Amino acid sequence: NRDPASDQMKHWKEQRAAQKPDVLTTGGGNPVGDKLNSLTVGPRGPLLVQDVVFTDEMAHFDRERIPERVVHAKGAGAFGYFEVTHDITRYSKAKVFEHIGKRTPIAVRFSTVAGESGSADTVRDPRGFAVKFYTEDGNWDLVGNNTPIFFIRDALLFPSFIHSQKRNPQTHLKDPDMVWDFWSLRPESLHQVSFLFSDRGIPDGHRHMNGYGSHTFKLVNANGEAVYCKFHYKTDQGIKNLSVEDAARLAHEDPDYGLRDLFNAIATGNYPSWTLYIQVMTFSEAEIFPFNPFDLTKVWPHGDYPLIPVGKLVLNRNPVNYFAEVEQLAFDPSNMPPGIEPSPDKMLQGRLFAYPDTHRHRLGPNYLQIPVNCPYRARVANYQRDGPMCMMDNQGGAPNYYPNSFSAPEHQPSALEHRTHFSGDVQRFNSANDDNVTQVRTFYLKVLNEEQRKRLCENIAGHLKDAQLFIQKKAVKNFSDVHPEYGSRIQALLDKYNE
Amino acid sequence: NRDPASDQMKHWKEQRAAQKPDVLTTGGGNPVGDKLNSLTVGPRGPLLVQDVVFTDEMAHFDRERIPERVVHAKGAGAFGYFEVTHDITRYSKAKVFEHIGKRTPIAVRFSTVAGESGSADTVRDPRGFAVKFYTEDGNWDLVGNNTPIFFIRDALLFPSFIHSQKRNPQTHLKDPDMVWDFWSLRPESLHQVSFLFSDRGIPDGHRHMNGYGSHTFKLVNANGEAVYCKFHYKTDQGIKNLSVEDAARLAHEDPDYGLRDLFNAIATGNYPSWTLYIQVMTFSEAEIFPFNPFDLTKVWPHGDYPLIPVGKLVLNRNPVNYFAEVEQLAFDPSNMPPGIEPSPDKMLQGRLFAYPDTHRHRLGPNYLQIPVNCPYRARVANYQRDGPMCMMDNQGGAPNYYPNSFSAPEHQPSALEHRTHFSGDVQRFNSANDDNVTQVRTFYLKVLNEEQRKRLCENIAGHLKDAQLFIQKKAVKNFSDVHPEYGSRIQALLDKYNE
Amino acid sequence: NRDPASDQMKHWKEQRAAQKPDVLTTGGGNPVGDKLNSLTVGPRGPLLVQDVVFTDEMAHFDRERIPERVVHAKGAGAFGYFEVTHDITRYSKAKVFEHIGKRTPIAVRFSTVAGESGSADTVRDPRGFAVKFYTEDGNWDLVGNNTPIFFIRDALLFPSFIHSQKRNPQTHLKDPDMVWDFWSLRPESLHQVSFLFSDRGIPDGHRHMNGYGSHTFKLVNANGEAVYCKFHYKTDQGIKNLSVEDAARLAHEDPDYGLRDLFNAIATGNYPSWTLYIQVMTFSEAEIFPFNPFDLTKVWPHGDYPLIPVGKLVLNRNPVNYFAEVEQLAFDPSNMPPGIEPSPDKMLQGRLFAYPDTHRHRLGPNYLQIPVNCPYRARVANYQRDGPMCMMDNQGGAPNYYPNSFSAPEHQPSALEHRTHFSGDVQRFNSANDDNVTQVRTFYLKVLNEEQRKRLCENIAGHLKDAQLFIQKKAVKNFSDVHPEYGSRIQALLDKYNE
Amino acid sequence: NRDPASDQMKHWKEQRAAQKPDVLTTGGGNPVGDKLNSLTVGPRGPLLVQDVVFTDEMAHFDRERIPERVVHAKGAGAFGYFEVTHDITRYSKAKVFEHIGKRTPIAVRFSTVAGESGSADTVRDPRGFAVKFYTEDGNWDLVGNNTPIFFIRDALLFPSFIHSQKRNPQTHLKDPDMVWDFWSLRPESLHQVSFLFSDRGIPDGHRHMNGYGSHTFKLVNANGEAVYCKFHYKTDQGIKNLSVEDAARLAHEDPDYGLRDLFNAIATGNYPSWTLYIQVMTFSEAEIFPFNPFDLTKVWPHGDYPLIPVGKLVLNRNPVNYFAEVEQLAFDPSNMPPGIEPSPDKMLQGRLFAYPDTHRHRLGPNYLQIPVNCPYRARVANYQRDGPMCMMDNQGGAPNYYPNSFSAPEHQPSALEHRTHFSGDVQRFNSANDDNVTQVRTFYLKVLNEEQRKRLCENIAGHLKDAQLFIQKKAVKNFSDVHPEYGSRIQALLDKYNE
Ligand code: HEM
Ligand SMILES: [N]
Ligand SMILES: [N]
Ligand SMILES: [N]
Ligand SMILES: [N]
Repeated sequence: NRDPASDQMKHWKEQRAAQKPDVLTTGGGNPVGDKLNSLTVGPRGPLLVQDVVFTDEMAHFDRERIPERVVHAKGAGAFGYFEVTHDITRYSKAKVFEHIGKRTPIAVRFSTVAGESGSADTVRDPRGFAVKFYTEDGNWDLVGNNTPIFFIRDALLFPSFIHSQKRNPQTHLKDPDMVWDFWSLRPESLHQVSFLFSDRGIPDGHRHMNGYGSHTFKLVNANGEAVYCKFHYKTDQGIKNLSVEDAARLAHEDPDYGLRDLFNAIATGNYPSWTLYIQVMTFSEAEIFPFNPFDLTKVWPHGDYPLIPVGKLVLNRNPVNYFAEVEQLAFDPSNMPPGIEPSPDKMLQGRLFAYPDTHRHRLGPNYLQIPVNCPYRARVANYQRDGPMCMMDNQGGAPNYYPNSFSAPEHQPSALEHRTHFSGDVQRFNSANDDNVTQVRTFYLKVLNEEQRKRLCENIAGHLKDAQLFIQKKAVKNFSDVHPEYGSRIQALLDKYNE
Repeated sequence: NRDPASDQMKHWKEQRAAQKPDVLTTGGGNPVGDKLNSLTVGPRGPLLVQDVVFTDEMAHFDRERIPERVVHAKGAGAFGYFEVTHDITRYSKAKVFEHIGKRTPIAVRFSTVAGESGSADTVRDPRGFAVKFYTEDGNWDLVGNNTPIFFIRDALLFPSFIHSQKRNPQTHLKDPDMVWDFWSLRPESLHQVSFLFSDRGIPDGHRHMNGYGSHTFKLVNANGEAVYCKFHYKTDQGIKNLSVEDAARLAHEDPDYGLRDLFNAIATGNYPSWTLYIQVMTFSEAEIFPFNPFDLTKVWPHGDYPLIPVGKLVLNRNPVNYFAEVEQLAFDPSNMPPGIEPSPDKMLQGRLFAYPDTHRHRLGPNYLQIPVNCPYRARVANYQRDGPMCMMDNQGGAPNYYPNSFSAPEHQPSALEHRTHFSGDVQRFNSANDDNVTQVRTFYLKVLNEEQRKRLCENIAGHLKDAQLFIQKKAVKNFSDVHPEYGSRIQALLDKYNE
Repeated sequence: NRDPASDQMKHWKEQRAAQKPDVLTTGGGNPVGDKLNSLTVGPRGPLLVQDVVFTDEMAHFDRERIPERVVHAKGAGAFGYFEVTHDITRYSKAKVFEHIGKRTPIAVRFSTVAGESGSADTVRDPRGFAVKFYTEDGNWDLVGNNTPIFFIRDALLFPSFIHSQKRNPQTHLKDPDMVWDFWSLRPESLHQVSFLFSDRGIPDGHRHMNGYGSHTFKLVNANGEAVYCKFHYKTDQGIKNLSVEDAARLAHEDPDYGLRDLFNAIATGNYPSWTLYIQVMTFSEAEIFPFNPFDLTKVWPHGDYPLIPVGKLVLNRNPVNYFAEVEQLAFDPSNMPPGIEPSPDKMLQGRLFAYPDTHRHRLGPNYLQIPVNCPYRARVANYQRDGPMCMMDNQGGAPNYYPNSFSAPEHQPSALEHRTHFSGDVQRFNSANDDNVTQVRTFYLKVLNEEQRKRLCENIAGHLKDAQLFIQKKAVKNFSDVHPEYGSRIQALLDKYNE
Repeated sequence: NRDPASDQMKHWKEQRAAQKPDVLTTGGGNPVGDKLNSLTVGPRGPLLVQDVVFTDEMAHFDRERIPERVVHAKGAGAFGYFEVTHDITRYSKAKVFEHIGKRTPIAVRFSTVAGESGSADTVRDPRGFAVKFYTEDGNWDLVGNNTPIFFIRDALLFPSFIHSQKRNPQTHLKDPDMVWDFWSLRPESLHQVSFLFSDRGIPDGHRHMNGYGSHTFKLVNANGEAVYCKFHYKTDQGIKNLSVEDAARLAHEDPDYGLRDLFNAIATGNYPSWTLYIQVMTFSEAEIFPFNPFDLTKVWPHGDYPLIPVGKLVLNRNPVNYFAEVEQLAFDPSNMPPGIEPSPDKMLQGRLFAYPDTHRHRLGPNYLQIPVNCPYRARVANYQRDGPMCMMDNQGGAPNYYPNSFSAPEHQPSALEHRTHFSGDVQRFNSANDDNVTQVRTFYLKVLNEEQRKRLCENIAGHLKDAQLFIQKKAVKNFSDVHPEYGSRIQALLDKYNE
């Protein structure tokens, strides 16, 4: 016997023992007589249109693929539950946090970022760590990453950043010039770049990394009082990373290392868990925070904003069919129940639009009707109707316009969003110069130790060496701005590489 | 009180009784605080991206429409059952005919042909009468019309015929030149044209017309013996047509006369029914039939092939949501259970491909998963997987390749198709000159009487008069070939029209 | 002969002259031997998969349809130019107004609102009048209607309104209860409802109605100074409407009356034209305006805001292929060149999102690449790439990320939007009670005379009579609020109808 | 100065002289003022819907992806020409072979089979080698592989085979049980499996492998005489393969080795070329051939059917934009011009349907209108119209029905297909046992030498060892059926592996 993953079919057959195999049918339910030989006129004659068994099956095979995610295409999923362990109702009225011990089903998908569906798991890249909470007040999607920060602070640079990280438009090859030209021209990326090229750049699977909402969010309590927060979910199995050489080897020996590791852990009862925490910042504190508290390239120092325990995230169930339950999973940051709201973070603001938008394209207009995406713990009732692939009863014969005098769904004022006051000129404010080095300097000098600082520079140099000289110069210049020793170490390695 | 249809919302509300209205939510299940006022900065300020209630609802509104059927776009639907009244098991082993008293759920859609979704019901045009039988051996779709024949006998002319019956590619207007240039060039259309311009061209709603499979099909019994057949389902409400005047009036007074009539009939308990019969022709008789027995422009004389009773079709349930149960309804002639097979009819052969093909486009790759199209009386099990908008569990973790040693679905020999022999060259055999007038003459002289022929010619002339003279000449010539008087009577009317 | 539209093919044929017919080919360009007879084994044998001429043609026929517009599905289009006649550069720097005599090609689509693609042209309903200006600074889409106002003032009520104006979700029938329950519950609709049921409710074709931008927009001059404006394009052919009796007759006699009328006018050289004017309101006046100047249910009194001439719109070219040039036409209000910007109008704000969004669904992600939608008078250069049905060269091998050090496209600071200041809480401000009767009373008393008021009430009562009594009561109450006589006259008619 | 691929942007930059970069615009051609900062209310305020620069760009980014090819997803493309070097007009009248020296432009795509878009190039797998010839008689797509044979001989097993070669439906991992259970149950796969696991399984890039049409095709000359044939295009660069070790290293060192290799070869003027040959078998010989001449698992012995020189295939132009010219490339085996036709090969017959079918899905209904797929050397003229994303003029106002009296396109009888006679019952004839070992034995003992036989078995055992013992057993029995020593050697290796 081998690992559970390897024995998937062996186990399927066993848990069905004795049962006679089902009758093979066409999509329309018609039994098939012989699905191994085509219908022709004579043994060596032409294929007939009358062979509807062939066409029915072949037409579906021809339509199996859907567009992969534009970003985070390579991933793994699992299911489990969220359990409240601490009371934070003084900050949020969200039903999901209602009482200690309360359980809410969750769906989770882990992923890399730049690689396509056939890429390797063990490569340097941030890691997606999305969590869907099926709450009574609808779904709450906490679409986080394995890092508290990100490369940029304005959504307008996101398509460009992603493009720079992917393939050259003409050669279809990874392009270090594209990667470093963008990063060198946008130094705000220094913080996450430093994290990315540190040991945390290649987690040992998905179970040995933390998750973060990254963005500053807003929590509102029953009294209508609001505070800003940060979500953190630390791994209970400990942080563990793969060395550059081990990652390269696994890259070809098992491009699906993360998928396999997660499935086997769950299959053997070694359920991975994370502890969910929040950092809280009052509106007054946000007004005096040393940096823009809504700047995604900044963290909230733990010393000034301690982590507050909330609950546990446990994954105890593997997908039964990957395509249906994982490939089709759709997380929308805009999916927020009462008690949880967005902050002015320019990046988060852009995401409120982007995810539902790309989902309507990738999956379809009615993607929220796909089982794994349906808020099955809530009661969906509204005035939306039709659309392609309309499932269920499409809300039957219920009045389809609001307001109406026929007892159809009514809005609930208690669900009204928290009112914040805003004043200012409507314009495109430049945020390109919002302190790009201070916290980066702290990370390099205080967070990292000597051994990791060494690896960090070697990691950066090893990749940056392939960019043109003028690009290497600008990049080094930015690293020197963070700390002269930082840029100096990289330059020395670069000089050597440039042989 | 008014008609049941008019009180649709009134009844829905009364049905709700004192039950409190559901909470209005977003597609993601999040309760909505105020869905009547957008989120802005100040009462006269800009709209915020942060208003995800607006975007969620509007995005779905923006995607409500799907392509209408390329033909038969305007229609009505209802549900009910099929009941076997006689034993025809000597001809077919199909489970749907298994035993007297046997009940099978059915779905039916009635429709016109050329008009778009907003067109009128009471216009001259054939009428679609498609019946979906949800059997244990999968769905059987008998996609019939209100006529036993059709305008052409080879599928390659179908797109052109439909094009000629629709809008001019430049002006987007109905075009008499297109309609009659095609018909005058393809005389095989004389039989159905004669039927179309007779009183039968405009039935009084959908309950007062017959249904026909039109094509010759093949039935196979338990002993493997086969016979060719024709399906006929006659209205138990009696044939009833609308005069040209009444139809024209209803066209603007009630473009949805057929829809309203059917819904009210069922709503008031006046369930419409049809008696299903079959005509049987042995392979020996097919060999000596005076015409090509598989020629869609020919009927099988009842005197030689009597109608044999089989059962009854009853519609006793209105759809609850039109879009979900009717607009998304998909009938595939290729959906035939064991015991029912296609004949060599070139037209039928072509339809075997066209319907599932257009359905994958109009509805989606997984259209057979839409509730109303699912063969819910059968167990769908096969090696097909994925595709956009994949519902249910996508057959879970079952082995997805055949053959396999893991107990997955197996084909069933008993479901093998009947063996028919064919010999000949592979070529495009011309059928354009396959007797286009004989049966038309019988129809004109025997089936119709004097007053009916008079109206027939008046109806033809009234439309043909708008076509160019050279087209009128050729058209009249064809009618003259059927019978000198047929043509002369039309020419006289034409001369009058052309002043 | 007959009208030019009827002779479309005749002319095409004559245009062909002595030229011989081209060779008929498959979509792949392969010459076809016989496209009138299918490939079979023997004259009465099975159809072969090998008949790829059949499949190629049928598969395309099966995919001819695309979803119709969610609203304004029934329409007609034409092309021509816009010519500046007056200098308004003091208000707007838009290149399209650059200098007197300057011409800019335009595309226009006229339409009804509620009816589907097969509905009749001459029915009571607003009329769409969209104009696309192909300017050097990109396309400017002025998506107007034949009315200066609308039924609602917040986009959140739009989907509901449209739903109430269309078919009952269960019966698929027009529903007076839906129509009037909505209007009676939303009194802000009184203004446009009065206009709709007035004689203007049914224009005589598209050439005899005015066009309006409806919304308040913003104009910005070269000095960066801004003013608010309203766009008005009055018909030079003069206002002309159809009586209720004539409209009903044309509804069945010629449902495409509007299409035909326009095509023939242009085909005979009787090019229809409109004079473009604008009303200008300074920001100072906007703050003093007695009503919300951004309220779509309000007009700007001509006495206080005189119509200022700008130019002329001329339609002198019919479409060659309707589907390609008209059905695929896409107008996005968000398509505004420098010099023209939106106002805070809550309705306009919503439209900024809805159109490009619905277009990505109805047509496709790359719909701006469809010839008629391409901004061919400008140079499209950006960092957008790929997507389905990607035409041209997809911008070749140009750097696809911004910023970059490789000379790819750069933004132009001069195109920056005008900066306005806004202050206030972020909330859903209720606008349901923003004076719903004042201007409606002036319309009823001044704009209309006695005979018109007579018809207005007859048309209203003629439709409202079919709604339930409790709905009739609410509606009348609203009319009475406008003017006691308005309501009492309708009630008198209703009492008679409810005979 | 690096390799040409790496300097793609550097070169794009310098080829624009000192030209001012283009103005960055929206998709609608509107100039952008600042595409680096979003529009908000105040420096730290919410994002506005009014920022249509953001939405336009983000919405397109959200739709960049299209489904990857269901198979052969990972590939590289290039363009060039085909030049006739010898006269084979006595066999085929195809215009592409008209006269010595005649050049026809071609498009080519190379690929692996099982791996997704992000997979590695240097892995064991067949190699796709599709060639599109843009001839005057339309496009001719010779969709070949780097092997003259395939694993199966009936299209009904194709979806299953591909499924077995891809990922487990539950774990999403490669599955050796799936791979070998299928192959062991279907020994017809022995021939191609032997080739696949030989050194030819991992070619050194795309330039060092042969191309094959694989299937038996039919050629028809000017006199209507027909012969069967096989296409062979041998590499002029010579056969060269990568060792298992090197391929593994490259798998992670450069997942895009094939892409880069081909691009640089062409960029440096080292244009790769292939010599096209054909084998000819008369209809008489096909009747006596010891195997089914249309059996895809069989080759035609060169000794009895020598290679006949035809012309040269040369690739001398790289794609400018990969997505537009390569990812969107569509090859349809059914695209055959007069002079070239299919044979009864059950696999080929199935492919006649599948490719256009999947293309309508993957790309869109009008995928033949995408530039790279358009038969631009031909004149497309037919009665096909509309469909989503309809480009050009949709054939303008030309009559859209056939036949017609208005001079629209007409079929050309000279393009009629060659007539073959067939006699037989319409049945599903078994081909599972059509000699699965004979040619495999000659390959093993005669085609390979001792050294490569050693490698063959090691490669097989190295993969087979991970499957369950019962599967290994069955697979070994099949190899033993080929030759006792074939199975013996593999079994010895398996024993060593299974400890
Ligand atoms: C918040 C309110 C509104 C929303 C959300 C909205 C939404 C829509 C949508 C989704 C379409 C279909 C577009 C297509 O498929 O091409 C449409 C069409 C149209 N709308 Fe609106 N609309 C609104 C208000 C109005 C108003 C006030 C006007 C006029 C000033 C207007 C004029 C039109 C016209 C003329 C068309 C048809 C354009 C064409 O001919 O292609 N709409 N609208
Ligand atoms: N992302
Ligand atoms: N049809
Ligand atoms: N609209
Ligand atoms: N393939």
